[PDB]
Amino acid sequence: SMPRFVVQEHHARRLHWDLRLEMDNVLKSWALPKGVPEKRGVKRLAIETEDHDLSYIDFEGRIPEGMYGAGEVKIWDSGEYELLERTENKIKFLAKGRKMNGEYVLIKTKVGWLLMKA
Ligand SMILES: [Zn+2]
Repeated sequence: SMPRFVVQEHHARRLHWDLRLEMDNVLKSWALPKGVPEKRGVKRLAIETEDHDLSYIDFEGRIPEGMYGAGEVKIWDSGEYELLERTENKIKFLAKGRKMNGEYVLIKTKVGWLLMKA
């Protein structure tokens, strides 16, 4: 297998959360400066970032200083997910995490991305 996701909490110069989905055989990734929306209605900024390799999904530890992405990475949540809709501008999925669960949607507009919870 079932596709999985991870939300990493990243203590970098700006403390943020990275949402990564196993998708297109890579980790499709977004930085969430204010984290995952925890209830319906909440609209959180999602910043599209570079694909990561699948093996990074279980990573925890310190990215060293002077490297792009420096800081401590921990797993904030993780689980399988079921993809429900996908186009170049919308990704809707059922998350099976311990914190992030139920349906969520990533949307792309001319100003970037947003993450919302059903
Ligand atoms: Zn990060």
